[PDB]
Amino acid sequence: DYLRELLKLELQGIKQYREALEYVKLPVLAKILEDEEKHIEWLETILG
Amino acid sequence: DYLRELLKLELQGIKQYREALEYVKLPVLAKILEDEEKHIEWLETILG
Ligand SMILES: [Mn+2]
Ligand SMILES: [Mn+2]
Ligand SMILES: [Mn+2]
Ligand SMILES: [Mn+2]
Repeated sequence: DYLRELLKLELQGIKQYREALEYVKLPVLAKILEDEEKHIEWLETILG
Repeated sequence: DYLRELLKLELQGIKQYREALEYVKLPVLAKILEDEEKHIEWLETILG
């Protein structure tokens, strides 16, 4: 469940990054988003 | 302010990753943590 909580936070996090990127085209935000996508993939993997 | 809100989420998230690493020494969690610290420094930088 602790991993599920980290995942849930990561999922909430990306929605916020994506909303900013709807309005401002800042590459640093797309860069962070890219890492968050990987964070999410690793958590899903270790959760099975 | 939207950047301050992303920074807040990142700071709340880093605390959850740090607590799990107190207990389970999973390199994948430390890999995420190292990225999050960079996310935070990037937000601090662009906020000035
Ligand atoms: Mn909003
Ligand atoms: Mn993350
Ligand atoms: Mn706890
Ligand atoms: Mn992050």
